[PDB]
Order: sequence, then C-alpha cells, then structure tokens
Amino acid sequence: NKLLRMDNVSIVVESLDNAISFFEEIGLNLEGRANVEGEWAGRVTGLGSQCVEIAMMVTPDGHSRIELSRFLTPPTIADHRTAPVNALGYLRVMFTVEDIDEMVSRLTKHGAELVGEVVQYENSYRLCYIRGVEGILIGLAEELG
Amino acid sequence: AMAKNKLLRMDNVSIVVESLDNAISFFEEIGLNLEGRANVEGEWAGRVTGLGSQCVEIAMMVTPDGHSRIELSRFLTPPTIADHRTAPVNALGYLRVMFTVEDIDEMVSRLTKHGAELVGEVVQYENSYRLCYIRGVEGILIGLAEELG
Ligand SMILES: N[C@@H](CCC(=O)N[C@@H](CS)C(=O)NCC(=O)O)C(=O)O
Ligand SMILES: [Mg+2]
Ligand code: NA
Repeated sequence: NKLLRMDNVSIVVESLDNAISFFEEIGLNLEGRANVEGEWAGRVTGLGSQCVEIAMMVTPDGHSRIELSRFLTPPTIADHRTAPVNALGYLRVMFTVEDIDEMVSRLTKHGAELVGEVVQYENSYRLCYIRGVEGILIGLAEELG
Repeated sequence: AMAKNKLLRMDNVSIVVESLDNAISFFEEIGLNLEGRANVEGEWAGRVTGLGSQCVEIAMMVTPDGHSRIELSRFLTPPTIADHRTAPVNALGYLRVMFTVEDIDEMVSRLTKHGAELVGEVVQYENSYRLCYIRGVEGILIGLAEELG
C-alpha cells in the first residue's frame, strides 16, 4: 500500500471558540468550520446518532492540521485533557516556533501553564511542555542555530 | 501573522505506549518509517516533563512525504499511572490521528489481520472520500481515508 499523508490530529474540546483562539496564538490559521450532522459520521465512529461541530486549523506551511471537535450528540462521557504526562495514550502535539521565550510568555499571559520548565538539549534545541486551552498538553520547541 | 514569532511547523504528535516494539511495528504497517530509537535517561528530559527522575525509550516515526511525525514513548520509570488508549470516541482530549492511504480496503484487511479492529464501517463520504476508524496497536484510535477520483 502507500501512505499519502497524515491529514490531521483531532482534539475533542468543550469550547471550539476558545480552542480556535488558543491555537491561533500558537500560529495556526482557522481553515474552516463545519456542523457535521450527517448519519454517515455515526457509521464511521460507531456512535450512530451523532452531531459534531469541527474547526480545522492549519499551520502556515500547509502540511499540518488540527481538527478541533465539539460533541453535541451524544454528549461526551469521559475526559483525558489533563491526564498526567506518564499516562498511556495520545500525549501531545509538538510545535517548533522561532522564539520559545516570547511564545511561553504570551501563552502564559493568556492562562497557559508550564508543566516542567523550558529545557535546552545540548546546543540543538530548547523545548517545554505547557498546558493550554482547557488544560490540553502541548509541546513547544525552538531550533538553535 | 505574529509580530514577534513564527510557527515553523508541527513537529510531531506523541503517543505513550506499553510496547515500543509493537507500536513501531504497527505504524510501519500504516506506512511510516522509523527514523530513530533510543533510551533517554538524561535529567534534561525529566525537567521537560516535570516527572524528574525518568527513563523513557523513544522512537520517532516519519511519513514518506517527510512532513509528519509520530513520536512513540515508553516509560521505564516512573511507571505509567493512567491510560486513555481505549478512551471512547465521545471523550474530551486528543482523539485520533487521520491518515490518507492509497487503498483503504487493503489497509483495513491487513491491519485487522494483525489484530486491529474496525470501529464502525468503512464509509463513503459523497464522491470524495471513503474512511473508517480503527483501534490499532494497544487499542489506540486511528483514522484512515482513501481519496476518490
Ligand atoms: N461555518 C458553519 C458551517 C455549517 C455547515 O454545515 N457547513 C457545511 C459546508 S462546509 C458542512 O460542514 N457540510 C458537511 C461537511 O462538509 O463535513 C459552522 O460554523 O458550522
Ligand atoms: Mg533565544
Ligand atoms: Na482510562
């Protein structure tokens, strides 16, 4: 077979509006919104009667996307947005930015919180884990040189 | 456009798994390639995660187009203490990564042959896509799609 591409990583959130704003602070652009109320969706997910509203975010380079999703029906029945770092399953998406200090300062001003501290790996890069919108874990890195 | 910054790219999405060997094998079947694999025990890693004294084995998978990556992590210490690998679809938090493949039927057939399970049906969306959700390695939710025309 052939793997054409990794289209996107989806994240289920409580507020699409708040999620969109947070990711726009990171640098992604809102690419579109859609009220998915079809019945085919339910057939894919195995939920059946399903209505979800999504907002697709895309990075400036056009290669990566984040699909923000809010369930209307059926309502959500669990939450792992603030699971610990040492937990099995999806952990975080990592973004490389030009200036990690300015990004940490701006995000934190808007409510985000560092999980560890900003760390330098040799002379190659700097990175950190931060909890952003709705406590969701996100990684940030800066390439040195 | 950000006055004092620039988003260069989304480097990767990472998944914490029980078996690095099995997870690597699974994503290889999906079509990603293994760039590297290593044990990381330097204290710097623990400062990032906030766990402190940690030892984790990491594996970096990259897509053929070279634009996307999946980082697989396995904790030696401290042990894991929570699991959302099999969280329901209608749950808050990271849900699934979606891959577009050449032939979804062959991929579904092959993956399920190796123990993966189709969540619902392989559905056709109008005249543009055919897609499904699959519980892959360790029940981890993945999305698959094939473009039509
Ligand atoms: N922008 C509206 C769009 C609502 C809507 O239903 N749009 C159509 C056209 S993009 C849609 O999403 N159809 C189903 C699909 O393409 O997934 C919103 O805020 O949800
Ligand atoms: Mg600097
Ligand atoms: Na759980």
